[PDB]
Amino acid sequence: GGLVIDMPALNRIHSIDSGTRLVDVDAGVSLDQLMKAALPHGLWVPVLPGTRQVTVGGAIGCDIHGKNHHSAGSFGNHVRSMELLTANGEVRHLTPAGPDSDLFWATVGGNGLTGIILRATIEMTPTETAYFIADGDVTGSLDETIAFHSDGSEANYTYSSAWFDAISKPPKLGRAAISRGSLAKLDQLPSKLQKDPLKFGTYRNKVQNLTQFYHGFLQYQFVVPTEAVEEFKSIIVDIQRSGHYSFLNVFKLFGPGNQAPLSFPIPGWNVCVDFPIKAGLHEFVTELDRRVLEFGGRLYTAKDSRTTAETFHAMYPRIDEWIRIRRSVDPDGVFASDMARRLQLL
Repeated sequence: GGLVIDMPALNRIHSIDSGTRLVDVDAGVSLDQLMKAALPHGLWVPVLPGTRQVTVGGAIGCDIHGKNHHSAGSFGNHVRSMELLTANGEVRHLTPAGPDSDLFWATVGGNGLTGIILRATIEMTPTETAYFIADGDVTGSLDETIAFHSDGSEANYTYSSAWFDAISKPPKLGRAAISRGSLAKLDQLPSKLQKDPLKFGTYRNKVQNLTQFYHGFLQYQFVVPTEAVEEFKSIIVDIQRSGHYSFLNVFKLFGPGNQAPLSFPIPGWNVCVDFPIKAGLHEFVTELDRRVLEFGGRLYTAKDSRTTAETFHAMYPRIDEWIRIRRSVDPDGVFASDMARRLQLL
């Protein structure tokens, strides 16, 4: 396995300044660790994780996104600088708009194939409390769910997501339980909670914390461009027809994207389904991949893919630009993984 080092002590938080919302941090720092440390400073990690073990270096590498993408974008959006260890042993200082910005944005896209992220400066989101104030809504059909996200009311909530019915036959199909909200201001909390503001179906202005608001299978996530709404509906309908019933289904409308060539999010309709591993599933997924790509969509790529190199290269129009950068920074493919070879990133 060649070079294998484990550095659990590379998790130092160097500085937290609430006046700049800036945090100077080791790449080994977990986002969970970061928020516990940044909370008393009135700072909030700009894109929430999905694991208490995911690191800053990993969050930049995967360019993670959450329920607030339409307002905050992706995690790469908030990186002000980082130190990259490259194949030649050099430690590069990368900024999103200075020279080396090409390497910067190739780093945000890539999963460490551009080198090892060692340290980073991240701009935090200022907050008065650790609570959300939210509105709950329910729709009766897929068409209603679409219309609900098309009134331009997304500008009134920094966070937004929906759970839709993917099992029911139309017109029930696509009916959703929608949850939208924002960070609570101090004056919006009940007095019971104002003492320690930064402590770790249908409704209006409900105050809830992080674990109340944000809360054998095949994870499948895709995004279809906003204008292709009829094509998006078609995919949802055909999924329901296929017989592959998913219980947990997340719906979301992405905002604009990064300058990162391999950044997943594009503006449009984001759907996360958990397919029970039935017979003929892999055939349907293949038949689901071509449909998504056909309309100009994109798939999410984890280790659980099950995604060909042709599909991957087709998803990302700037992939050749990225590959050129990877080669210039790692010609012998020292950081190259098995995943990189299969997707043909060398």
